[PDB]
Amino acid sequence: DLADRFAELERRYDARLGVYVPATGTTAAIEYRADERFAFCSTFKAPLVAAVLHQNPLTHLDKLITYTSDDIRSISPVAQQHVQTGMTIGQLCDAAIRYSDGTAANLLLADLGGPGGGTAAFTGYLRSLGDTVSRLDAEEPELNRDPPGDERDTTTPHAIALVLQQLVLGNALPPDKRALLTDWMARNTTGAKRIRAGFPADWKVIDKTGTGDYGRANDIAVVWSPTGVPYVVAVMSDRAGGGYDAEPREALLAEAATCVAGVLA
Ligand SMILES: CO/N=C(\C(=O)N[C@@H]1C(=O)N2C(C(=O)O)=C(CSc3nc(=O)c(=O)[nH]n3C)CS[C@H]12)c1csc(N)n1
Repeated sequence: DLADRFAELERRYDARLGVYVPATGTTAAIEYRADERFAFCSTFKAPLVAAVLHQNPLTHLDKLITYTSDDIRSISPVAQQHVQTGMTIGQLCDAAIRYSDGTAANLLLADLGGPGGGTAAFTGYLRSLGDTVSRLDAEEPELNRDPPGDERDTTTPHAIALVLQQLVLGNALPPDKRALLTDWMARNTTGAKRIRAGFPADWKVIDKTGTGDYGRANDIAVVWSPTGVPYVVAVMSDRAGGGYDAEPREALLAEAATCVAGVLA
């Protein structure tokens, strides 16, 4: 009945819903439109932070990066206060994940591929995880403005949920580096009304949101249950048929998260 419930969500919210839950030894593969392309939006900041962690030692997180206020071309709540202080790489990893700081990710792309090779290097790191489907072609602010049907700056629920299963549950990131990535998204202050809102209180949730034009609202997440069985949940949606200013529906992802909680009892 999962398909009949997920299509009702699309009928009631006027949007396209895509979900993917990787199979386990116990659970099966919960998939709805999981192989169609949705915009990354801010969801790419979580594997971009891990890209900085893999390519650099822990001593690199304390490197002072000096940016200007003219480098602030995107919604960047944390980089707005440290215009003259600069910020260490570990602090921009905190901003790009916990607060989805746009300027953080932009200079995070610079530290990875240089002034003009950041998006290609972030895409190459996803290839190193086995993800040959996702692609990042624009930086902030343009990666959230691509027209519907455009393949640029897109991933799939299947692709990004597989990637996060290697980031949080896999052995792509070493223990100590994995511990700070798991701590960063578990401190996130952007996804309270999304996947968290769909799973009960004694279920542990760690997530990274994404929101953009054409009613885009995403939230990639790994959920933990009271017994401890881990699950990766990827809820991506958009409301293309409403214009660039179509309002995203945060209750949509919560409802989809309630449905995947009902099959994970
Ligand atoms: C050019 O960039 N345009 C953006 C944009 O910066 N997108 C990013 C993205 O995915 N972001 C996220 C997030 O973490 O998910 C969000 C959504 S989370 C959120 N935080 C708050 O503090 C709050 O009061 N309300 N909400 C909803 C902010 S924008 C950034 C945008 C956002 S909505 C829209 N029409 N455009």
